[PDB]
Amino acid sequence: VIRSKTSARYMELVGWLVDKGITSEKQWIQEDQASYISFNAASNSRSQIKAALDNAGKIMSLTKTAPDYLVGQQPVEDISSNRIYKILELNGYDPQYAASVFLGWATKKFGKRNTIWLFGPATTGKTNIAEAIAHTVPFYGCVNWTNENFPFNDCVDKMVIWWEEGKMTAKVVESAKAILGGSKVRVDQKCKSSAQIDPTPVIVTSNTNMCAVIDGNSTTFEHQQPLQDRMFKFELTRRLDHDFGKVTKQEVKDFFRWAKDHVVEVEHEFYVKKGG
Amino acid sequence: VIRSKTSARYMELVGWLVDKGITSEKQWIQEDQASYISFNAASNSRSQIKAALDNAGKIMSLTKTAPDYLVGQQPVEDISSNRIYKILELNGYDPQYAASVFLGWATKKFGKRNTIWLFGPATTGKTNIAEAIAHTVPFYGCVNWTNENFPFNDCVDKMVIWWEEGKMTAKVVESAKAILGGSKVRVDQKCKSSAQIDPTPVIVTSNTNMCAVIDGNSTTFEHQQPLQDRMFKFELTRRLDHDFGKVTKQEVKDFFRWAKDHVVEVEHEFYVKKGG
Amino acid sequence: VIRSKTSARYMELVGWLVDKGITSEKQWIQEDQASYISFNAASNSRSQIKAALDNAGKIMSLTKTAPDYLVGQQPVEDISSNRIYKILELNGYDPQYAASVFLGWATKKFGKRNTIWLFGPATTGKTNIAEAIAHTVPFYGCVNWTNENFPFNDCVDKMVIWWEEGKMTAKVVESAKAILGGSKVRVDQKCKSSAQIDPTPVIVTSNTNMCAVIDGNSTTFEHQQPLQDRMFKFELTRRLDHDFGKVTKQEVKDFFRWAKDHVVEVEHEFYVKKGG
Amino acid sequence: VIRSKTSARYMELVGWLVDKGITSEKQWIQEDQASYISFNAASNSRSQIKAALDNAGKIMSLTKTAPDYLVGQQPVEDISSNRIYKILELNGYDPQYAASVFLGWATKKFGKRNTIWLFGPATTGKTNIAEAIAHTVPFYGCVNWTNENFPFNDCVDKMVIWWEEGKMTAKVVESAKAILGGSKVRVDQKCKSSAQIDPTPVIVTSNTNMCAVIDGNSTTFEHQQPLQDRMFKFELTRRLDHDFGKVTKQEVKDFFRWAKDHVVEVEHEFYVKKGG
Amino acid sequence: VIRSKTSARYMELVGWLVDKGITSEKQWIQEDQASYISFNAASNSRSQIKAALDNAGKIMSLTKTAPDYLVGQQPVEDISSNRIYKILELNGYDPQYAASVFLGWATKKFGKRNTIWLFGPATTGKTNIAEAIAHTVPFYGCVNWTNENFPFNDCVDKMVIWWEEGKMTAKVVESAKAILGGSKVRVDQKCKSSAQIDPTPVIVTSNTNMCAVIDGNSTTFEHQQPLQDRMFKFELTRRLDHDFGKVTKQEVKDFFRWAKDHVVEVEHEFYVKKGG
Amino acid sequence: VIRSKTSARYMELVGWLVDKGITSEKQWIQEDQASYISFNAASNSRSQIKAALDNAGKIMSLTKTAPDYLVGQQPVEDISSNRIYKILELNGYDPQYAASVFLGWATKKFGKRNTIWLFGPATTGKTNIAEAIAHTVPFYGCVNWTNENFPFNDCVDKMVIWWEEGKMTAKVVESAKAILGGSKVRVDQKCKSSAQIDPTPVIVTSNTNMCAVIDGNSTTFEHQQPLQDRMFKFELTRRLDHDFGKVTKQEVKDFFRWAKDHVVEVEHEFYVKKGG
DNA sequence: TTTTTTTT
Repeated sequence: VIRSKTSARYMELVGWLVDKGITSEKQWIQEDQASYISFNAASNSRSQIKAALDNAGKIMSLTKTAPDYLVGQQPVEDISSNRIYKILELNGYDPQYAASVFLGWATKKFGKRNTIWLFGPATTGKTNIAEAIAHTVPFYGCVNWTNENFPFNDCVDKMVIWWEEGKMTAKVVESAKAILGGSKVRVDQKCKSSAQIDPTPVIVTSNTNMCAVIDGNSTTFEHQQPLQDRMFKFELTRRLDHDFGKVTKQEVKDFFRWAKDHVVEVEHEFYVKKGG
Repeated sequence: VIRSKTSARYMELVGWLVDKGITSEKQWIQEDQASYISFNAASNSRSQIKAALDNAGKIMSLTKTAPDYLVGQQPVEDISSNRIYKILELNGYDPQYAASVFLGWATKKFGKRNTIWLFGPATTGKTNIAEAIAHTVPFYGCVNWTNENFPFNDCVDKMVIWWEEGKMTAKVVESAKAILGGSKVRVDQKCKSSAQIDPTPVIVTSNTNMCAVIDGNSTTFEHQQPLQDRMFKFELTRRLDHDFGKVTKQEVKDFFRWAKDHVVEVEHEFYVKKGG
Repeated sequence: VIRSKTSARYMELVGWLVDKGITSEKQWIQEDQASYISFNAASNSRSQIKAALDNAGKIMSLTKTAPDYLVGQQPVEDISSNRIYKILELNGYDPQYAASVFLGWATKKFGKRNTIWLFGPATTGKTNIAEAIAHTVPFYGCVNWTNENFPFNDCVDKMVIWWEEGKMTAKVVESAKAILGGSKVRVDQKCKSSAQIDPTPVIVTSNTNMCAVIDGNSTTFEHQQPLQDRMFKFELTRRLDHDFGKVTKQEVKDFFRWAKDHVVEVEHEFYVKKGG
Repeated sequence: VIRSKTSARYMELVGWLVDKGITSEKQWIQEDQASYISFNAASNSRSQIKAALDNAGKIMSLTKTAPDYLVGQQPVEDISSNRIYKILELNGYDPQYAASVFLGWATKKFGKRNTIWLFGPATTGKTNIAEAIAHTVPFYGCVNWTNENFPFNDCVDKMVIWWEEGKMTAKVVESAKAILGGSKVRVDQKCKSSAQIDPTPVIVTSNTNMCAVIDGNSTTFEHQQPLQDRMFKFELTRRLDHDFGKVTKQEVKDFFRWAKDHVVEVEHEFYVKKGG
Repeated sequence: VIRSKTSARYMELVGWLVDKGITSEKQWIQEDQASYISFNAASNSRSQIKAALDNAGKIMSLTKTAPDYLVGQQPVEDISSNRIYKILELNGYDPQYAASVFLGWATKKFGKRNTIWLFGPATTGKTNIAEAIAHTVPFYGCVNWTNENFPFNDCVDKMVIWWEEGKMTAKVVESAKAILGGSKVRVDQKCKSSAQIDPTPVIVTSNTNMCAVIDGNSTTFEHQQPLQDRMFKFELTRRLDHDFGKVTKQEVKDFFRWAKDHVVEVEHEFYVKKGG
Repeated sequence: VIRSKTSARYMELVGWLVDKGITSEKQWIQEDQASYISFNAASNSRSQIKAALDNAGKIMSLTKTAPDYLVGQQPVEDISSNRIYKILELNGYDPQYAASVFLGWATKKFGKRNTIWLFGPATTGKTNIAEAIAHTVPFYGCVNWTNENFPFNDCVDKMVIWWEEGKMTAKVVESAKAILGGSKVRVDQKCKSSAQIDPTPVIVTSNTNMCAVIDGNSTTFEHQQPLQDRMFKFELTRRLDHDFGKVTKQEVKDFFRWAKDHVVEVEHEFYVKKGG
């Protein structure tokens, strides 16, 4: 367009911002507080940095998918060096079956039933694994319960989505059913801000059974069949011992590589048994 | 008049975006992220791109009709190759009658009876058709229930409208009744804004009874006669097998071509039977 | 006043917009596609365009009124060949009496008793007639029900206001009574703003009995006599089928001229008699 | 201090607009639409006209009040010329006592007891008198019940305030009690906007019973004693003649002159006696 | 730091503001409308005046405390010259004891017990004394029910804050409890704002019963024990007289000077006896 | 990176602001209003100071932690000067055990159980200890129970969080559970603003029971294992002396130094025993 | 050649 001096400066800034992959303020701060202060002083407003971060995020989300961030360069081929393996084996779940299920969920094998739901207390190997998976992926969104006008504000073009425990009201049942269906749909934000959402893997980190439509005090089961047909079931109950947690990304990468190296065709089974 | 460099660059950008048919954000990104970064480095503000997108959308909405870029140019001459045709055959609906109904709905043959209802659960053959309809239209409006102010925050003169079910208050019911009548009504956007909504075809993907008005604990349906008189229906409850899925745009193009080719007289039948 | 260079250009632009008849964006785009190009070559801000539109609308509303152009010179040349006359004779009301009542409503001979009321079944098709009447008038407003903050946003210093269907709460009922009660008064328009209101005709499109003040769940009757003491009682019963509404801008002016050519004395009768 | 050209032109325009004492815009339009269009074309600072109107209103509200502007030019001495005496004669109220009470309320004789309570719908003609007095005073305010955050947004540093009919809630009882006391109280608007309101005369234009403490669902009368002791009473019910009303400023000036010519000492009396 | 023309200009403006104690708009208007108009015509963007007013307010709040605005320059040493003295002695309380209690409360001697329970309706004259105290010092706070959720919008960076009568529901009960405890806390303002409230002198006035914890629909006394533990008791009941009110600031200044002159060691007594 | 005069000035200002650590703007004002006015004169906008405070807070929250502002320099070896020692001696809590527990909680050692729960009435003196702890830490946040839409407004990017007394409503129970888990969660702010919160310790300062989930009208005792095992138990009910509060930071520093001098092995234990 | 803010 202009390719003058300011254009070249902004181009080199975008290059130095996207060469390593930084979309948060703290990341760029820890990378180079010096350049951060220099850019903050060499600008009257704070909209240019926000636009650059948004462009970098859109580029890293459209060009790079999700399984590319789960590739393994060197497997470990061990069963005792991974805590998640022992966690899934203590509940009777098959390792190869769970690996194939995770591979099909991450790479979107089915599409319609792309929803992972858990049952049991969150302090028995749930919140720690969720935090580890959210830290392993550079982009992650969560559906909180604090915002009442729009609970889907922190999930705008993300690689993975998290759904905490909570009996959703009837005003968001259709929205949740359309989000879990897996389709790039257009949703607003608050005021003059509409954006599209691409099919992305979701994980329901709930504690109880949210399939029943529970609105305050009304317990209806009119949408139980579509909810059961659009989601899976991964119920497990086991007292996970303390002095653990905080799963590193190395074990996650190793398990993802083991799942990618062993592809097993899994049929449409809702009630996943505890065999293996 | 002045025809400075800014107006020339704006005209060049308009020509470049209309030469391929890109009036969004992610499409232009995937097309030429390099050119997008160059344009963002050129202009220092963020209102120029907004005005460009606004006038481009206005031109695309106030020029040619939707079927002009939705109809096909090659028939299929088959009934088992397309997934939508197989679904319509298994549902009992006549292919020629459904094609004539779709042709009359797209070209606004009736005007007042511009409603496509989907009675029954959505996970019974409706998901694939809904996905194909949503992916066929480039720019369409949606009515989400997450907005607690205006249900049409993304319907600023679009091609087709997507509708969802749920708890319907009096305001949204009156808005739907005014929209179904086909009238460009000037209504406020959200806050300190207003727009003139143009009569556009709508598609409802309900699950239960959409004619009933349910609000918390109040169930009213006294005005069901005008609602059922100013709307159509398409009840279907056939199971949709897995494996195959995700209908693209070629099937919709072939269906529109077959509808435009074979001309079938459209009747005023509200309660459509399951024969043909 | 200062007499500069931009003032003459702004005056010429205002005169060109007034002579061409451009008050919003729909006609602004439908007139010529080079208007946006000329604007971009001249300046680069939508605030100037919005101010031009605002002052042009203010000039058109202050200099001339609605009956100044609603009654043309070309008559109808046929009393029977008229859709409005046809539906009026089908409803059973008096033609000359209704014409004189409409004439008194247009000139506001009563002040506090000048409000059009439409009551009856929805099978006749009053929505299409209301849409046609609203489209034949360039300056018109409607009561918005989606937001309870500022329900009177499009009817700011307009010529004719339109109402929706159903009931409303007391907070908006009082404002409606103050507006249609024949009293030039100012009220909050937008965010931290105010706008005056002149006794202008209001058309209620409520097909049900709006005299029952229902505040969402409690049905009251203390605001029924003063509500009915501000407009004439109207009640029509007729069942139609198809082919109704969507009239041109010439038949309305022909009917207006035919009604003006026949002046009938009207007293202060509440319910309009169906004799004649 | 600065003494420039733009400041001199702004001061000249301010003096020209305050020379006649007009704070509206329609008067200036009807006077010289040409000069109005010239000033609109010469005003492109989107802040100069706002500051001009702000300082003009501040000068109009800081110099003289409103009742002093309602002084009579010549005494008429005729009970048939003033149309406001017929209502008092029909209702049996004392004309001289009511005139003295109104004169004491306008000149702030009692100080705290400076509020008149009304009782009557549109049939009594109180709304017409209120509209006439509001049109007589060049600047007034009205309480709107449509606002939810701040209902007194259109009543900040005014001359005379009107109270619309409506059951007060718990969120406005304290505000009304603080306003009735008369004090320069600082209150916020809607978002990042605060102002200090001066003790200003208010008057209630309620149609039904308002003194009864009806807060949502709580009906009490314990808080009625302060409202009865902080204001007088003026309840009357009498139907109008044959579309009688339309009072200008000459009648108000004549009434004020007649009240000033014959001043009657009025003590702290709540229930006004009848006789005249 | 460059010492330019605008620098010296706004420095002289801030000096003139802090020399006379002007922090609002009407004060500066009455001080010098000429300079106000000159400054409004000099700069177009209205922000330099608000910044100067905020700086002057912060300077007056940081340099000058609350007791510095209460002590006078000439004592009177008389009991038959102050109206508040007669008001407090009509019940039977001791003047010197109440003066010493007020002096200890204004100096924040206790800290935790910084609230005095004042029982009595509007007939006791609490509103007049509250208005006199609020007008004596240019910085005051009023806990009125005008605001929605956060009524402490005009209490931040102030001195004396007077409460109002109102059944506080489950909204700001915990905030008030933390405020009366004598501890600064960073709390949010109205919306999209936050500020650190410091232990400021507060006086709670209850016309009816406010000590009971009325949370929505539950009337419990769980939070009442610390309430009565961190506050005293001062009940007064006396009917006011006619032609009395509007206490000047000089009376309160002389009262505070006499209180600072003669001091009395105040211990800890809840049920204050009516003697002395 | 350009490195100009304004950039160097902003860099030196940031250096002079973060050389000692400044939180809000009132601290910098009271420190050097001279240089504050100099900086206000060097510029014109009011965003440079905001950006300076923002980056200073970001640096203080990212680089520095919490124990860095909690460690002391030399123990004082006293048993009567400290108040927490007397509190734990009168209640029966173990000195070294509680010291090691607090040291492990402040230095983030447990991870999953990095919280502290308090129980008992507020009349014993917990408010003074909470104020002292909040003053010992520079950056801290509190749960504002006023705004029901988002009570965690001031709890974004803080070293420690405080939880006031209030019922655990189901709309915030899930957010509180996610906060207790300890994960950098991305949540919205107030309007069109989102931020990522890092695992920060929280301290409950309630006086009622937090086991049974009470939502004002409903009560549930089902989901309680995670929220009951993700915290400890430190209750106290012994009342201290009268007017005994306002603790400085020297006592806290001495206690932290004494705890660091003698470290006791901390183990996972909910119901703490009394043995010291 | 110089700039603007939203809900029960």
